[PDB]
Amino acid sequence: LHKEPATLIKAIDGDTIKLMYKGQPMTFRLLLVDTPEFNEKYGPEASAFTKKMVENAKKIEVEFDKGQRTDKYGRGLAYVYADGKMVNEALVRQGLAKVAYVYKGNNTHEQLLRKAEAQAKKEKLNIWS
Ligand SMILES: Cc1cn([C@H]2C[C@H](OP(=O)(O)O)[C@@H](COP(=O)(O)O)O2)c(=O)[nH]c1=O
Ligand SMILES: [Ca+2]
Repeated sequence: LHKEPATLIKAIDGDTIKLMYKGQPMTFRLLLVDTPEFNEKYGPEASAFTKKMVENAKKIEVEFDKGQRTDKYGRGLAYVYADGKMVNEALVRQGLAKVAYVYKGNNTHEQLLRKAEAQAKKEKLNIWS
């Protein structure tokens, strides 16, 4: 897989971000994770975590997987990086997202994220507390 450039348009919530990609505004949904909705427990914390991570970043990138690049809502499906750190993994490591929505053929980073989730669970962080 390979990283491509994007720029932040607006934080939305823990697992969706509005980015400009190839010059076009798009909502991206983070592959292989599920944050709580803003109205659920840890929802506000997830949103703030993602927001901080993408607003502080000098460089945003998106990485598509091998399979579908947009979902049925027209959201881009990618791993999103902030100054080289994957947001998807960072949410999971902090106990602010569960590994989820693992579809065959868009699951390149599945085991990386499951290792993060195991460590968040051992530490009893956030969702796992
Ligand atoms: C993460 C992801 C979500 N989706 C769809 C499945 C779910 O459909 P439903 O809307 O029918 O529940 C929805 C979950 O996204 P949200 O967690 O953003 O609601 O997005 C995909 O199709 N592919 C994906 O890779
Ligand atoms: Ca969600």
